Amino acid sequence: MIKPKYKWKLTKPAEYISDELTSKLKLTPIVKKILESKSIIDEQAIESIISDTDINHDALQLSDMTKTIERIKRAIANDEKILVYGDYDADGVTATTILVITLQLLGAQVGWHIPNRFTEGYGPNELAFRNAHDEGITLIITVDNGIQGHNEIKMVQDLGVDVIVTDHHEIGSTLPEAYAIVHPMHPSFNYPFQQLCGAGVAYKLAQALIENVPDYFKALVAIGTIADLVSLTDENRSLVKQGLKVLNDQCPTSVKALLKEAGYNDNIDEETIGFIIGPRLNAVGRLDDASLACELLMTDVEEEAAFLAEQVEHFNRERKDIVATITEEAMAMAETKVKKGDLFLLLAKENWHEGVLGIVASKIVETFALPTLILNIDREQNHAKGSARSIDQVSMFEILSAHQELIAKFGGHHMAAGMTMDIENIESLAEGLNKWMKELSKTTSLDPVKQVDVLLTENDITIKNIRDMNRLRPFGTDFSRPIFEMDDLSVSSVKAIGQQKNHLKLTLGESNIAALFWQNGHLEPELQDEQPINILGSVQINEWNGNQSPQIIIQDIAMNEQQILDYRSKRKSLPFTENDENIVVLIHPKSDKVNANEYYYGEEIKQQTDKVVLRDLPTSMEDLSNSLQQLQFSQLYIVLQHNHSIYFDGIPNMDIFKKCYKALITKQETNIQKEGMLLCQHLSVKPDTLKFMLKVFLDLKFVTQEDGLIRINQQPDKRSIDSSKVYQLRQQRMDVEKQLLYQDFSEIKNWIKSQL
Ligand SMILES: [Mg+2]
Repeated sequence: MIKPKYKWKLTKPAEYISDELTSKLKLTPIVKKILESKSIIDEQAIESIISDTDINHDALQLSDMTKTIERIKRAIANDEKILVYGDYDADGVTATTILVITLQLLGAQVGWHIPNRFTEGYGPNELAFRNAHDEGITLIITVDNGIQGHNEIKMVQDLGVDVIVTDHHEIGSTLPEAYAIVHPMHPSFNYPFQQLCGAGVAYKLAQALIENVPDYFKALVAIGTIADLVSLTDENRSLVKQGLKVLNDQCPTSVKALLKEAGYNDNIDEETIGFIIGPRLNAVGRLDDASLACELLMTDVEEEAAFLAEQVEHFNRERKDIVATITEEAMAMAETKVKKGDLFLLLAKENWHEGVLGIVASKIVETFALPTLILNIDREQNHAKGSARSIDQVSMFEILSAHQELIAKFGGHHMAAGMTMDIENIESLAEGLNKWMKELSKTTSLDPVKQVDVLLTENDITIKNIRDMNRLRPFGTDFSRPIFEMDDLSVSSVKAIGQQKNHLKLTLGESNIAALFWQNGHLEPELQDEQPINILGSVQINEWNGNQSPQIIIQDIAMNEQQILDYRSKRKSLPFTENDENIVVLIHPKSDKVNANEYYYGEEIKQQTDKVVLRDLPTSMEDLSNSLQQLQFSQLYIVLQHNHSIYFDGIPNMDIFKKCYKALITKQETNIQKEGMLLCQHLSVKPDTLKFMLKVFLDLKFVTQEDGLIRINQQPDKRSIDSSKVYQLRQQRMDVEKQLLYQDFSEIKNWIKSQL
């Protein structure tokens, strides 16, 4: 049986869209299912998402905005020399182009410099700032950098060179000493949308310096806003619909040349900006510097754009190869560590190119679902510089700050970070992170999760229904791309495609829906036999010879078969060791939790629960329901260890309880050792059941006891009619014995198939 890699959380929309609006707004079932799983139901929201009125807030409401506008205007008037300081991100290259063109249109002596990731690193560098002063630069406008360059800015500011900081990266407790700081998230000011990218901040500064901005600027903001992965809500959303509009209607010279090098000519949307255009502009600044990418974006002559688009695409080539090699070596090292049981993948080797290390780390976290540090051992500089990527259950900042004594310089956040340390401290640091992770392994679950937006049926996979979903685009952060679940799907056709037969081609269901699972062509032999499979994935339209067809890109795959096995008398024959980790053991309080697998009923196990063993008899059917209603398994093992039974002993009727109280009221104080047998006689009950009755009377505090001597509390609180917690426990215990221990497995299966 194929095992799911993730653990699937399907959103069950509590609210649904009116069947009137569904019709008033021509909402096909797929767009309707997506909207509802984002809970966007009211007419405003739906219109907001489908509408195109642009989102535009006075850029004058930005931090130090007017203060800045005039500082730039004056420099152009006094023939001052300008320098735009930028970054090698696609946001920084797109932001530089916008500002340089804006200043060129204002007739300014503008020049630009992008720091080298290796020779200079990110942000202001003393040498460059001094060099600019030496070149007569009087004003430096930074883009996607500066908010954390206090020292460098002050030095040059004291040299007489004003610095205007424009950034969107998290601000610190201290703001650098500079003429002006334009930041959407600045303490002293409040701007409607605070999730703008560097290009977005530049667009607003431009819209303020020049009233009407060239349309190229909108496309450039779109490229950077989708690459910096900023929130795709409010403003960012409109600029992308506009910038995606521009790239199709009036495609720029610079960008055209690029996609001609990739060989891409189909309609352009956010994924093109994500997977195709974005990653090419970064390649240059990850191997060589990105001035080329800026020069490509700045050029509108087909001849040079084409010559320059060649030099970029060459770098995209090499990044694929350099990443491919580093990963081959690192995937080999990671397999050993995880096989030895590491929980933090700290991989450190030599000749590892640093410009691609963050990339290599993302492939490692996706393949292993573990937080990873990827380091290059530079023995020519006795430093280990590298990158880190995280999982949600772990903050990369915290765990490094707790181990910061072994680290020389480390900066980043919860999901990612950059570090420089000593080659001799790596082996010491790995154990520390592993210790921190193996302690969190208790308080926290580390198994990968996937959020499922919609449960789609074969009757929704229509070309019309799938393109109408191209109406909710653009998709991205804060408006994530939908993930669909499809169950009870037959594996009609199965094939292994690719030179190395690594991709899997499949036909699904009775309607034979084409599906592809990349890098999983090794599962063909298992899916050859006709078998029903549940699937998670995205829906798109593949077009061949003018014929459009629905296609599903699978992300995860599970076998629909749910197996329930009777070991109700074969406990010692379980096919696994109690300490197997992959197996979850559902137990009840009477036993002490010895292993982490042992989780009590009702308690929320969050470890992947593909193989679940019901070791102890549930205290209640609903407690099992709770511990079952959270179950995603392929094989359930029902052992149900119990030491005694109550099925035949029975619960005394309520007429007998009063006939016990009768004896108690007659003497007030009684000793059960001498009076119990006579007591049990007139009650026509047994010794064990008398304890139960006295134990409910003591629970209801109707009586008190001391060394066998039972005493009456006279008038007690009228808590209930013998409806005590102890009385209830018995009711539930007899309930579980009748349905689970002393019933037929067939009907037990027909109940476990009722819950889940
Ligand atoms: Mg940025």
